[PDB]
Amino acid sequence: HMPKIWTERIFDDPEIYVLRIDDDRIRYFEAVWEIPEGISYNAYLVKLNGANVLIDGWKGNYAKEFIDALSKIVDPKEITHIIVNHTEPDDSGSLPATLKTIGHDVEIIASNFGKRLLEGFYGIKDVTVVKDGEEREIGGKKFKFVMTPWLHWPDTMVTYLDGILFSCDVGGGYLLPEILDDSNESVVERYLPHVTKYIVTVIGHYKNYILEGAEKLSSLKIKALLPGHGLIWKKDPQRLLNHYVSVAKGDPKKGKVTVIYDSMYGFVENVMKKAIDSLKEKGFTPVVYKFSDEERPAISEILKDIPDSEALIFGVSTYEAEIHPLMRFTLLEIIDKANYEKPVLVFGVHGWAERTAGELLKETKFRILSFTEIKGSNMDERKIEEAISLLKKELE
Amino acid sequence: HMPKIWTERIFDDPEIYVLRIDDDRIRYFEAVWEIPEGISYNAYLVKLNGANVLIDGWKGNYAKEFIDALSKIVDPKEITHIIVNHTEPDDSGSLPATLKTIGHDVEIIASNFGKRLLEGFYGIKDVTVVKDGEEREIGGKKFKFVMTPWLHWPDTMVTYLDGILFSCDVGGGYLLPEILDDSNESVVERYLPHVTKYIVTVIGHYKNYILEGAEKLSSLKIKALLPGHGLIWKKDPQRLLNHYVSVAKGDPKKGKVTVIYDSMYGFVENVMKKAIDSLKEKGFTPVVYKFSDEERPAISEILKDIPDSEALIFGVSTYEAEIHPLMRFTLLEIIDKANYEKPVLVFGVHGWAPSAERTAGELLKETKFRILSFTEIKGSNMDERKIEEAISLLKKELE
Ligand SMILES: [Cl-]
Ligand SMILES: [Cl-]
Ligand SMILES: [Cl-]
Repeated sequence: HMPKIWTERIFDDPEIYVLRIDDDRIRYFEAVWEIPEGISYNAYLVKLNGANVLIDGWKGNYAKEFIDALSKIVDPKEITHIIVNHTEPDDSGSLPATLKTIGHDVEIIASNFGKRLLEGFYGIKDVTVVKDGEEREIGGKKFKFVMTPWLHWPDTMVTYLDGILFSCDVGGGYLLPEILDDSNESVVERYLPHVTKYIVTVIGHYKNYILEGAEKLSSLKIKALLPGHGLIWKKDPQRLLNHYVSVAKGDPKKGKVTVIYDSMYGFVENVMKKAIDSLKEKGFTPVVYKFSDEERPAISEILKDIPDSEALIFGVSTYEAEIHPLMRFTLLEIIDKANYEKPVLVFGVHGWAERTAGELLKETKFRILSFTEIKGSNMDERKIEEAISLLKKELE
Repeated sequence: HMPKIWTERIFDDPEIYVLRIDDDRIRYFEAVWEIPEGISYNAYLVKLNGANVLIDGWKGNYAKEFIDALSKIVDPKEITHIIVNHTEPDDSGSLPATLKTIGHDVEIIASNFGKRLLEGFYGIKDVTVVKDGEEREIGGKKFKFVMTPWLHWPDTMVTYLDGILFSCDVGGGYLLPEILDDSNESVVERYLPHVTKYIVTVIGHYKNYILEGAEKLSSLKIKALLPGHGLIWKKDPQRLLNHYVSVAKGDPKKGKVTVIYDSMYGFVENVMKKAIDSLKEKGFTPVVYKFSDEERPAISEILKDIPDSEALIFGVSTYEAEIHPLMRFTLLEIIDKANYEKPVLVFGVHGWAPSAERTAGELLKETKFRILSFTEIKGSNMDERKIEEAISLLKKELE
């Protein structure tokens, strides 16, 4: 079993190829986010009169495969320019091998911070810095460079060529789609939730910069969006940009409530089962994640469901001086990646001295409607109904 | 399927049975600690002249199995006493079903906090509270109750019966060994690392109370230790007590260094590979835990290896942030469960995080760990000499 590689001419004029590798070996993106669905690395080649322009690259463990694939569509000795929109090694790891294969000087183009990172990572010193809005005539065509910082590093930019946007992480998603582009509706619908997962896990801390970036790109006429991961968008690139904006804003789906809890011995479970049944009774559709002694949800899946939730509900055990370690971890990641102005209910056990969840959420945009104590024998089921009814009233 | 259940007479004078169930369904103890090896729940029955004393129980999902097994060695209606050394539901979950099966009042013995927790968990109210050192004559024998608080809850006590200590979590371990007791040396040797894993994960926050508890029990002649999880110790209970104390004190195994790192892209891995080679060249035997894009260690296994390490070495990815999620979780759990005065080396990438973010070093600095140096993880121009300097500094500190 070898990774699937796509090499296809995607435009006739300008003459543009994609080189895409489907990474089905990776398990944890950035060594953290669970992606059993995989991720692609997409690089591009523009073949012109007097220039051949490589745009981005592949992860470094696939450097040999990249050189071999590239060599089927151009002599590497004839590459003249390499554009690096973002220097993170999932997109730049093949660059040292590429430069060695080319075997002579080439013009490397990056943002100001990108130049600093290429020096730090790889010792590459001969880098041309492009400034915001700068245009460069290469091979008879106008390339325009637009800085879109903090999507998700300070080095990030997008390259515009006659309406075609090479955007690297901007517009990426997880998943290995069965086609290259947005030409099939069923594929698009299956893909978009993996775009949401990518946005929150990779970009979520910087989600306000998605809004700034989309506003900046709105001044360009975009015919196609060619990102570094996932589908290419030739039919309807605005649909992808709209989805990015919707996730960044946290636009909710009516009725959706995400319920996250730990249960050690069934006490939290007993309360949360009743809360979930009450949600359904009242017309909501819960999405449930339970940390138990047999089950351990993926944090990337929890995070994916936050942006379009109308509300969140947490069930928390106290543990030593604080709260259950996996609920601590989950809350810290939600705060870091998915800090939205949404209502929350907390159900909690009292500890030896359960203010922790509120302290964690204090400096966030979430608003806790109520805290309800999880008791054992003498639990008052009416207080569960009270809390769900309060949430329903808040969302009317 | 049905778990393995053991029911065996383990003493004749007095007549004592163990009822042990091997939980091969559980995956995460306390819904957090990875235990592919499983854990047993051990309860005991003491049959005396005029009394039948049940000591502890099984987790609640096995309550039906517990009643059926108990009924093979005694008519439950003839039970007169239940001793609850600790109320956590892995040991007490079968109690409500047991009381219903008995069908009449029994004397339930617990600590003061134990009584409070039995009411809160189960609504059980008629509980006899025993104080520290209290003795009670039951069935012609003296039962002595010794409070051992915070091992690992405020309710914890141990029951001493003429040299036999029923200790519940105190002296427990993970693993489902192929025999009941400590009579096979190869089993004991394979078992003890799973005892260390149990100590750190369950009791580690309160390891100072292990030392206090051991001191308290040292005035008693202990001929056997019968815990709530794992092996029973009839041949050499002092070996187990010494192990608990050694783990609590963090007695190191010479040459052992534990190396823990996250490599987001491979730059940390390149430096840590060189650090590991240098450790080996200087005579150390590293144990290595790597978070990468393809592999993820169990946090319970990291924690198990801390107590007998001479030192820890951390490799920390930063870039946009000072501490990433898995190394944050790991560091916070080491601080919570395995907070020892041991030397540490930190290797870390120089990132661009906002200055107000806590660094990995600043966090470790709060603790008993002693950071000997910080070494920058660089890319192409990394100076191997700086790696060797750090390992040499560690060797100087450790001898
Ligand atoms: Cl619980
Ligand atoms: Cl954490
Ligand atoms: Cl790295």
